[PDB]
Amino acid sequence: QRVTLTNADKVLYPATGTTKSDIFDYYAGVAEVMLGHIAGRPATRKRWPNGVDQPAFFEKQLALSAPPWLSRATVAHRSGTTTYPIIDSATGLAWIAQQAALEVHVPQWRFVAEPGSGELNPGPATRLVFDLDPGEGVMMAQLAEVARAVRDLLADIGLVTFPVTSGSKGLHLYTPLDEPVSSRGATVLAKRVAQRLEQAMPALVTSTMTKSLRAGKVFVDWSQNSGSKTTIAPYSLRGRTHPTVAAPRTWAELDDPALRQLSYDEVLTRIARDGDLLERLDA
Amino acid sequence: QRVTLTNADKVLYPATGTTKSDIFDYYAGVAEVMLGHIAGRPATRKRWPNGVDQPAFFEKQLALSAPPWLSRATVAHRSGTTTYPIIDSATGLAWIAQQAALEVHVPQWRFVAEPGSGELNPGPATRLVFDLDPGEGVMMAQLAEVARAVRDLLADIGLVTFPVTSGSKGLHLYTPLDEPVSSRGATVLAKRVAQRLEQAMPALVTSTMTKSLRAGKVFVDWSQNSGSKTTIAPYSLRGRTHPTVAAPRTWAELDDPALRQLSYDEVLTRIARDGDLLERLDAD
DNA sequence: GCCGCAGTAC
DNA sequence: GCCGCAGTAC
Repeated sequence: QRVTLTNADKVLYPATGTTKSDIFDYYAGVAEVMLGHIAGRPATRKRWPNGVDQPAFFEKQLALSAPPWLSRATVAHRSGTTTYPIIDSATGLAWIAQQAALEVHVPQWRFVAEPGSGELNPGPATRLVFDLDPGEGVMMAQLAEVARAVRDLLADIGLVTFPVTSGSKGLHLYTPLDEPVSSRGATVLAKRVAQRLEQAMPALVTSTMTKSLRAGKVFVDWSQNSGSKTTIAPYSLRGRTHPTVAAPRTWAELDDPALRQLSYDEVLTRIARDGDLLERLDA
Repeated sequence: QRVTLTNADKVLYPATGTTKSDIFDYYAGVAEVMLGHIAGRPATRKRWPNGVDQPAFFEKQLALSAPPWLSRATVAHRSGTTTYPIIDSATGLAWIAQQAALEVHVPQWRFVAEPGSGELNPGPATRLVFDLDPGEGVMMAQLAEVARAVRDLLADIGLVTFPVTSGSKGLHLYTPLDEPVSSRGATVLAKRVAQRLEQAMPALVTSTMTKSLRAGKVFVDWSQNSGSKTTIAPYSLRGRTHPTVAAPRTWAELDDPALRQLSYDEVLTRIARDGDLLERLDAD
């Protein structure tokens, strides 16, 4: 119900002196605007128990010693079943904080309660996600040009798109689906989009991961809309040198030549001032 | 040089009762027709020492115990360094046979001696491969039809194409590049073909891997043209229930609604009649 | 002290 | 008898 934060004031990002208490407050701070974008969704963690200079690990399976109040659901998986935790409460974030789970990864679908059994099973996709990964020697304007064009192609079928600077290198774009659709269809559509863009912008865009083909291109990754993939949640910290955030931005911001990744402190100032840019993303 | 056959007449394919001796003879049998298409290339092995009902493993790195007379070359693999065997003699396939390396996998480029060095490093692609992979529910007619469409596109840019039934489920197509192109360009080229094909045959053809999109469609895999990938060598045996083979075929055969995979004995007698159907492919 | 703690493709 | 025996992505 509450999480007892141990190892407080212990540094996680050595380069900025960011403490485990700093993390706790951050997630408490962005709890309001972050929750609606991850509730209902299985939450993949990446964990740096011993700081950002120390070995990390990905974790999907939830520990059987993990708190009993954490909402949970399982997914039949190739090799075995996986029981995921759903983070859906300021209390859930506090756990993320103490678990040292700097990053929170979710897919673009939620669980749905079954008719008779009421079982929590994987539901349709409620939003699309695109991952724009600037390759060898790609500058901000080209990356933004590409991002605007993706927005254009989605605008062309009456959809709206929201820019999220991942805190890493990639720009993530999300589009809410007012009528949800299977993961497969959502992947058909993100793929059509990618491909179409790659057609119209051969020298500036690739729709494929093939690394040899990336130099000088923005890889428009449409595949993470796969039912079985994951994307770093908005408002989530990263595990890098500095403590940067998958921070929601405005389209005007992208027109900035010197545009940069946003820090946790900056994100907070901007929430209190304006609120959730992604508010319309999960009504 | 020399290779002692071990545990001859021990079974590897239980379903057919195929022994190491058979495997030994088979590779001996296809030596002449197979070598040209793997010589110069790093050989990845999939080995089933305890036959085809028991765990296998992918092997790339060459054991220190391996015969000194075997050809070698090293590729830098970012995580570390691998030095593969190159198969280039009848006695090399004897060793393969002996290793129980049922399958041989090569990429579409050969090694080339560096000027001052003589150090064998990876050179450009000498042939394009398409891997036509049938998704759930895809029947014979469709695999064949899509192959014929690829051939068409390829002939539309001055290239010929040879069909090989993979020994499994897939159908592979090779194209000579009498003038070698970087793996980067071969991949670019392959991807364009596949995307053009998919654009024109959306209901029947996909160009991406995504499993959830694969069903009912032929995945024209254009991406085994990367230099860091591998495709089963032609004439190679299969780690399958029955000892099927990556067998070169004729376009006419691909008209047959009951086209199936061929087994090694069928391949053998087929060579005797025709010789190598892929001769055009690796004129060195 | 350890160790494991993901997925699923080619 | 047990073990390893692949590399590369998202």
